[PDB]
Amino acid sequence: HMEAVQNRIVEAAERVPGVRGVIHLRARYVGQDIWADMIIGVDPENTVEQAEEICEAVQAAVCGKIRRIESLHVSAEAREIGDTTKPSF
Amino acid sequence: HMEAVQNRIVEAAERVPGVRGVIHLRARYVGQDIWADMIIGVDPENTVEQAEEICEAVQAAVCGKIRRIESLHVSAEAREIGDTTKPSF
Ligand SMILES: [Zn+2]
Ligand SMILES: [Zn+2]
Repeated sequence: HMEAVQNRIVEAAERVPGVRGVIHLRARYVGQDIWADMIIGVDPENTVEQAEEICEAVQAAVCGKIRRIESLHVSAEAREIGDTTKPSF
Repeated sequence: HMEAVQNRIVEAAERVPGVRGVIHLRARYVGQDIWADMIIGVDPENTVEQAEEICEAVQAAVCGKIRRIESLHVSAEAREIGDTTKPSF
């Protein structure tokens, strides 16, 4: 159920290089399949293009490890090292 | 109601420099107040820090013109000029 699944999504995303934590995550079942949207933190100095490449890696990683996800939208926001101005999981 | 409001949110955001269209927008009433989350397109060559500054400008612009919004979360994804690989409003 959703709490365990969300934990596994977060652990998988945080293993991808360039990820500075997960800031936002929403997920729901549609039938037996999971639809999720997440926002990861990344280095503010990355270009937006580089951040997209990180989000694509997260998408492959998370989808690759969690069978039951049918759709996973990943995008990014700026996160400086150690900053406490944004939420995290 | 939500369709007119969403139109006005989109028009306001698209007047802010650095915005390459609105890609995603979700909004709901909580009581008489509006809570919204949006994703704007920006130049892939922007840094993530520059994209955040654009999102902050959108937030001031939209909130400044639409009284009834209590919370508006804005973040960004890469959008190349004329590209058709992402949705838009
Ligand atoms: Zn998107
Ligand atoms: Zn955020």
